Amino acid sequence: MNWTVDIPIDQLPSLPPLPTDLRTRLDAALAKPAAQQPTWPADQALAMRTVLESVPPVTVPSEIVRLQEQLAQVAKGEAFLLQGGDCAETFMDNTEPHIRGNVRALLQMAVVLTYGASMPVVKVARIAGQYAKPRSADIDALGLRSYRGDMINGFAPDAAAREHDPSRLVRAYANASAAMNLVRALTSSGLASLHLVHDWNREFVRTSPAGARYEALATEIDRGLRFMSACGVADRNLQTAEIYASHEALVLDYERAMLRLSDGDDGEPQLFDLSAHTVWIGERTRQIDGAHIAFAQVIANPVGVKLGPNMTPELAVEYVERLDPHNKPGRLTLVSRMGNHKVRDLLPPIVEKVQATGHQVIWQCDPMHGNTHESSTGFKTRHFDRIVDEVQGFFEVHRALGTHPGGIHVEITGENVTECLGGAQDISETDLAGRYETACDPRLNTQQSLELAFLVAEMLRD
Amino acid sequence: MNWTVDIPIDLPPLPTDLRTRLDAALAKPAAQQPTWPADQALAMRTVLESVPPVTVPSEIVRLQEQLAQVAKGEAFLLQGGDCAETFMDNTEPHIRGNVRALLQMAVVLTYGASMPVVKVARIAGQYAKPRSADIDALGLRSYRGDMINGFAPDAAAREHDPSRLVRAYANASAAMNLVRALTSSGLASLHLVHDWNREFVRTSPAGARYEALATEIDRGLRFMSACGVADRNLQTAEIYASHEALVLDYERAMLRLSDGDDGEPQLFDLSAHTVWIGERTRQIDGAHIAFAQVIANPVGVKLGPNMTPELAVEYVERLDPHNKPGRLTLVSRMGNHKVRDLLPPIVEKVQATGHQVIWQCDPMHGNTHESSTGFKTRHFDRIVDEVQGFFEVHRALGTHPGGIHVEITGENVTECLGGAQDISETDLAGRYETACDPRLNTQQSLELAFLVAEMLRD
Amino acid sequence: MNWTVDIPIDQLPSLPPLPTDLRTRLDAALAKPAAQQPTWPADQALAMRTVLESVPPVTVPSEIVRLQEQLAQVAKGEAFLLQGGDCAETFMDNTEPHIRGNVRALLQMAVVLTYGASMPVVKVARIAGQYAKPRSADIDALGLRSYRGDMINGFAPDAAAREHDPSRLVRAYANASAAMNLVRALTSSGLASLHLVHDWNREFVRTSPAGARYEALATEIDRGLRFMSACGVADRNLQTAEIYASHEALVLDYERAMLRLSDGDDGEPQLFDLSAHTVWIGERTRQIDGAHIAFAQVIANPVGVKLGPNMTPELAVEYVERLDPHNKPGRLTLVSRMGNHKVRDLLPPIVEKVQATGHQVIWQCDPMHGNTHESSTGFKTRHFDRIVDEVQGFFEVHRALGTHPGGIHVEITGENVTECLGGAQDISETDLAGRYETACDPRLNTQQSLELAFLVAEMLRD
Amino acid sequence: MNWTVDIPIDLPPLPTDLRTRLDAALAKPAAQQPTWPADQALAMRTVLESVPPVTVPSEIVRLQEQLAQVAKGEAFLLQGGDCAETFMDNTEPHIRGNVRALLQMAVVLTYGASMPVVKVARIAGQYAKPRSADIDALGLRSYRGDMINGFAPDAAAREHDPSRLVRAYANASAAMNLVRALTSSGLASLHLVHDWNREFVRTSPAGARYEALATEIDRGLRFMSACGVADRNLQTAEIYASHEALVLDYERAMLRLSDGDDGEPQLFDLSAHTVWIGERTRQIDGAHIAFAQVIANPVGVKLGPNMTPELAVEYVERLDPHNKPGRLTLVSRMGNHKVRDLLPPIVEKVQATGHQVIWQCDPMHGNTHESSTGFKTRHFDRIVDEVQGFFEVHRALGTHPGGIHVEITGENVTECLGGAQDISETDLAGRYETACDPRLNTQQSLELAFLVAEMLRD
Ligand SMILES: N[C@H](Cc1ccccc1)C(=O)O
Ligand SMILES: N[C@H](Cc1ccccc1)C(=O)O
Ligand SMILES: N[C@H](Cc1ccccc1)C(=O)O
Ligand SMILES: N[C@H](Cc1ccccc1)C(=O)O
Ligand SMILES: [Cl-]
Ligand SMILES: [Cl-]
Ligand SMILES: [Cl-]
Ligand SMILES: [Cl-]
Ligand SMILES: [Cl-]
Ligand SMILES: [Cl-]
Ligand SMILES: [Cl-]
Ligand SMILES: [Cl-]
Ligand SMILES: [Cl-]
Ligand SMILES: [Cl-]
Ligand SMILES: [Mn+2]
Ligand SMILES: [Mn+2]
Ligand SMILES: [Mn+2]
Ligand SMILES: [Mn+2]
Repeated sequence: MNWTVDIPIDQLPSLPPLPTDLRTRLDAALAKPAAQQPTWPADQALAMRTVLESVPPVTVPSEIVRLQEQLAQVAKGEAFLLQGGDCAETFMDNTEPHIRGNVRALLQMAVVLTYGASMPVVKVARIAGQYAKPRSADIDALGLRSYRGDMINGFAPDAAAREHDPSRLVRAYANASAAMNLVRALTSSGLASLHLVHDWNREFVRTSPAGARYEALATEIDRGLRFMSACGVADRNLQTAEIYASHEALVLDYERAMLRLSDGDDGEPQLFDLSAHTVWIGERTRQIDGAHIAFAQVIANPVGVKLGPNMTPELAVEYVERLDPHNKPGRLTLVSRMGNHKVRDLLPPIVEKVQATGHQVIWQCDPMHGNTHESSTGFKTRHFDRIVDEVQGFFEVHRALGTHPGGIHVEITGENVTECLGGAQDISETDLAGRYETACDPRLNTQQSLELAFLVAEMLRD
Repeated sequence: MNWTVDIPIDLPPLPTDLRTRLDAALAKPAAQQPTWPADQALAMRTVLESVPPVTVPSEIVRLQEQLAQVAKGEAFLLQGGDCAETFMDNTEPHIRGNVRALLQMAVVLTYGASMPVVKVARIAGQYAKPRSADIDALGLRSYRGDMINGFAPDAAAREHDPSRLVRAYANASAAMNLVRALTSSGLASLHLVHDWNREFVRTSPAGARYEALATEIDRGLRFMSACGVADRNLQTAEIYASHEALVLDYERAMLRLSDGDDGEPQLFDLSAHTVWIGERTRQIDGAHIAFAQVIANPVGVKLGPNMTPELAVEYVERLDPHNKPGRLTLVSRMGNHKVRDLLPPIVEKVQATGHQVIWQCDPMHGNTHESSTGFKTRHFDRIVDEVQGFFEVHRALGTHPGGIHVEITGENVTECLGGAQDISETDLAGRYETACDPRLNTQQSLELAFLVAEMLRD
Repeated sequence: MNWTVDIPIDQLPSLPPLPTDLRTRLDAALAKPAAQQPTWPADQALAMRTVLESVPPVTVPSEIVRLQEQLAQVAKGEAFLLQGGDCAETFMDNTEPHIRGNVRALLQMAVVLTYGASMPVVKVARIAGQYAKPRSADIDALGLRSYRGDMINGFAPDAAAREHDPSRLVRAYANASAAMNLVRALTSSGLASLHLVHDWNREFVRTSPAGARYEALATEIDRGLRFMSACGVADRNLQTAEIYASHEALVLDYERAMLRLSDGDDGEPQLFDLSAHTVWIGERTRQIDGAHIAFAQVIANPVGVKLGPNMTPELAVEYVERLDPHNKPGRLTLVSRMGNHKVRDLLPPIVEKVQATGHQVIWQCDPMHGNTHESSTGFKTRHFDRIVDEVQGFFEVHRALGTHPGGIHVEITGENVTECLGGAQDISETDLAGRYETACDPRLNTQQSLELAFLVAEMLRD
Repeated sequence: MNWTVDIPIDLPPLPTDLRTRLDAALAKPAAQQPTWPADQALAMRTVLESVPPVTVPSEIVRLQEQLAQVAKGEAFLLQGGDCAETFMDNTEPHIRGNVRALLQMAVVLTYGASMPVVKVARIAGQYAKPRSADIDALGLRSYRGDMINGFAPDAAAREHDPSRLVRAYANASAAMNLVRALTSSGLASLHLVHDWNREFVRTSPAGARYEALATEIDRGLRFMSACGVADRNLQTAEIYASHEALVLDYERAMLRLSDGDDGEPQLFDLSAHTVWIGERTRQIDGAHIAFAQVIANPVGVKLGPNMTPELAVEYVERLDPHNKPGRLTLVSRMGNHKVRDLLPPIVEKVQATGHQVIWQCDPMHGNTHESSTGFKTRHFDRIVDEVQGFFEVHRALGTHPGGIHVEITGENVTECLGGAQDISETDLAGRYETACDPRLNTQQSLELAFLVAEMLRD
């Protein structure tokens, strides 16, 4: 009568434990205080962690070392990073059509951005694990315990669903592994075929109210593709498209149980977080002496740190020295989210000070999380013009300083939602009640995200 | 303890004929099904109708083309893995081992056959088995694989539990993710795979017998490299997923309808790339055969010693009505003592129909006996001999010995007798770990690939 | 004291003769009257032919069957033919720098045209054998026997040099084979590298007086190339560029001694003319019952026929039926040279009548040979605007009829000559005396030819 | 009769140092040169300064990189063709045969070596030879190859004629055009080339001895194909042109200056890709060695039984002053009876210098004798044995046996004694067609490739 099915888990034999030396390092790191963690009992968390220690990984080390090399190129100014997907993934919407939509939107943006940048685009999805979020307050407008993502509790507004349930750590892995199996399948079959992808852009150009504005660039791209074909370059020549998985490393019970030690065939064994390919640390959990930063020191994965308007140049240097102690280009990404009214003033000093350290970080724009406001109709929202403008300001800072505008980080979807105001749709406050489906922040819908890619490409062409 | 899934309180409807044909198939009698309550099965089916598929249609169409080459005599099929996967052993080391053993056998067979080898694993779903008796030798309700019931000999664990339909998908999907990750990784690199054959040659008691062929293979690989062919030039290694389509509650919930980018909409079973129908579930007017008629996936049918040439024609005509080479595989499982006498007349009739099926040898399931120590077992020499007889039948008739279907593992278990290890009946109790039939261990499967390669060379 | 060296030839053992059946066919064909042939003695011609029967061929059959397949695509509307080079090759200018220049110009035009057409361009050079020309009158303005090309006599204005010398048949082969060895070498090494070729177009855009007009398309092409690179397509992926050799089959003594019989490994043996890959028959030698047309019936090579303003639709059908009796697309090319003032009127009926036959010919524009006039400064010349305009009219005829404008045939050079009037240079009648170096017709210089390619590409884009 | 070329009554000037170094090299004494008048040589040189080159610089830089791999022990060099090309036999069938034999030997050697084979033909220029006596056994002025004089034994034909400088370029250029055409054609297709080995195995008297290796090679090729590697995947077959740089009037007129797209301007001899300096022209302060110092081409030096370890070091230091691996090849030609004793100490000293040269065996030129029937000849067993001794020296020292340099033809001549054909002294008069030294025929060269492949396998 709860409309729910229960899946038993047996406490099955664990694989040989992690080596004692790394466990000691790891235990030292997680002794530090950890903001934003779930409040579930510890014996129960341990039981779920023991299950996760034994499951097949979501990613494998060799894919992560591959990503590291591709991101190294981004840091050196010869590549561009595209990172995008849902603000919050839900288990109920973790379906083939939704997954296919988001993959498709990301591929569409990537080809437009590749042409604009005239250099390779690394495609990183917010997918297969983006199931946890922080909150500012512990009581929401409905008087309930806050929703903190499907890894922690349920979205539905009732007390039973909002209690912190550690079994969701395993339900999270099941959904993540299944989502990733599908991403891998899609990217290695027709969906990622270049000539198929631009034909979607041709449907966008015909059915956009501002399609006449983007016709020139769309046509230009189409002729670049036919040029390749005409020069005797076929699909299988290009090779399969690669879409990496990422999420905010927020719930340490999950991330630590997904840790694995590498083969040692490559050379030296090391701890990888195999819940994803890359992870980032959020604005509310980046305490310099906190457990999240310390966790990121111990793992080999490429990492990111969100930098909001309170950031100082000095604190940014500390992040560079702690998270890139061996000076590996593209190991650390700094993700500026300042707001379009503040980025032109606040970012330059941070960039200058970090460049002076001699490290090579990736400068990445998040034009979303600095530009959120509430509408008069009641829906939390963002304006497309303000999103565009911060990317514009981001690029101007780098063009002025002679540094690399290394990528973008956006919240998008392949669904035709009504969540962000503006775009060629020119969506209104009234329109938001039509299809407002996000479980957290508002996303660019399929048309808007494409429109944004076209605009960021023109910024790459200047 | 438990994790919990929300049934969707809440997908555009099937074309009318497919709905009609699907209902008609599943209305027919079905052997070997679980006995759990319908309202619970329905709830599980509704969850599985919403999950991301294990495979996609374009992969199955691709498999269909590659299998067509096998049917035509221009490729060879290698199918292998656990007799029964367990949720307990669905781990990275176990999956990686089985993937590795298959890749190793494959390269040896490629070289011996002088033609491409299609690699199909029994994996990411092989969670159900049929039984002859519903009461086992301990007086318990029989184990029928982790989809239906638990391996442990306890009444409570043997109860049929429909929540295992969803746990089985969770494990299948997680396993397939890893298979895809590994196969795009180095693990599938030709040069890496050959270096495992060197380890085997050095640490086998019969290594000296397989050295000449191993050295010849190694030189074949270095020749490619010297002619200017690098890893990245090669097409990425492809390992397809298969299992027996046994539990119809599972297979029907994993059905999806294709797009119209390539022809008319069709039903694909996306729990796997290819499935087969077993000896006990193969009734000509039963639900399993009829389900196979409605799905677009390539299929196989197991054929034992009671098979007639006439029944075989009927299977081909029902399951390959449009004469699509490689859509149907006939899986011969006769026993080494009977295959030479029983297979030829079946092959002759089927060839005369004009259809192009893949003839595949299963040398395992016709050669089981019980040891004096108490473990059910197979002798390595009997396994080799059925494949040998299978090859002779096809050489004599001039037809294509199209492939093998074997139960193997990448661990050094002690389940099948013999091989260069000369495993005795006493040795079986050391590492007998299978949840059902005895598998060739890592050395024995490798030994078999070498021996079958020589059969391909003659 | 004649400033000349004599190279002995020994009458060395001939290879086994051609088979008797083909020789009988061939003898029947060459019994027909042959316009424009040299007047040298027959015993002497025989001696040189016997030498040529024994030499290594300029081309090989498998290359010609390859060309046939590529031209088949042109005829079916999925490819474009570029044919170009000197009006008349001279032995004295058959040098590495001159050869490299012409190859380079052709490659430059090809990449611009490939992008414009969005389909593959077959590159055929007028090279390695274009050493013979017809004449209208037998006495030139200087009162001497006419120059008829280096295969026949010398350009210098003196009686000794103008006598018809059959040893030039062998000197012609020596130069042809040597030129081709170099073309093969250049095309299989860096010169034909796509990314190298467009950088020359970047030097053209900067140093053309009309460079600002062609900047947009040049930039667009450059971004198409970087797109390929960014998608992970390297040089060796594309494969080596192919440049085929062609000339007017005019001197039958030469063409018939260069005939060879194919291996028979492909299937059926057949006569190929191995002096070139493809040859064409000129306006003054295309007598329907003449030896040139009959010769073209017997060889397996792809052929062309020049169609001037006197052409009728009926006579064009006869050419199609005689030269394409087995209906092989791209085996026959019809080369319209009408003049820009006449093409829009005269070509349409010819096209309609030939389409009605059911054959698939290649429609090729020669905008040069219909637009020649004499300047007030004394130099035979052509105006760039009139050349451009006939290609324009050619395209309009095909766009109107729904048929394929299959290619162009031009006389160009990689030298900065002053021979054709106009272009962005806007060369004048006065300017012609600067660098007028052609041994026959005026050629588009390096800048003009490129300018023409840019203009024909825009015609392909509409 | 004759064709006639216009000397150009009428090229931007060489950098001052290159001019200086070139003049200084050619001012030194030069052995074995033709004795024709200077004003006529100058006129011929002026014509050749204007012709399209036989090779281009980027091909030579490419050859230099591939030869570097040989020097490092990661590739093998095959060099072969006519002892002396003739203008009379410079025909399509003769060129195609020699190209074919080289491609055939190459694939066998690739498989035996398990590493890439650089293919260098003696072709498109091998028109000059040295002589010990200026009067031959008939009392005529000696034949010195078609560049200088005619083969026929007539005083008039033996006169040194400088017009042969231009006739030699004409033939060289025409031959190279065809080589390039053939190598981009099917003729260079791996699968085609192996089918010629099958013909050889069936129609050799010793075919049964080479069948196992032939079958193994065939299976190596089918393995590539089965792993999804097609012709078009492979890099196009490359055959480089070489000859002895003997006639300095020829080589100097064929010099061209490079561009600055890759470093400083340099002189390339574009009559070939690589050239070598012979035993009789190898004087340390002579014009040939000094000419070799000024050109960018990879070079070789022939080393006979009088060679010292010390003189060898001097050649390496003069010819590889910048320590560029594979820029220099040392070509051992000792005699099968002497190579085991005479080569080791030379190899030891040269290795100690720190330079990386290619050690190449010439098993031909140390093993000539005169038969009782009157034809100069070599025995197949002696040729094989020098290569065998050459391999032993390098195995014992742990150095790289880098290649072979042989005189072969794609026609079945009767010039060298022995082989599976067991050609006798009586048989020599059947088809003795060489214009100088006896060449291994089409069967014998192939037989040698097989035998050298086994030496590479041990
Ligand atoms: N949509 C998934 C169903 C699912 C079950 C098991 C694994 C993966 C997904 C959920 O509701 O949690
Ligand atoms: N061995 C698996 C662990 C697992 C849990 C959830 C999903 C997938 C796998 C099980 O006990 O079910
Ligand atoms: N430029 C050539 C020289 C040449 C000679 C021989 C062969 C090819 C070219 C000529 O004057 O005829
Ligand atoms: N065999 C050649 C024929 C030849 C002539 C001219 C150029 C090239 C080759 C000769 O007698 O010189
Ligand atoms: Cl907190
Ligand atoms: Cl890995
Ligand atoms: Cl709230
Ligand atoms: Cl039953
Ligand atoms: Cl699909
Ligand atoms: Cl006339
Ligand atoms: Cl050919
Ligand atoms: Cl005149
Ligand atoms: Cl001398
Ligand atoms: Cl070059
Ligand atoms: Mn968000
Ligand atoms: Mn079994
Ligand atoms: Mn002309
Ligand atoms: Mn010799």
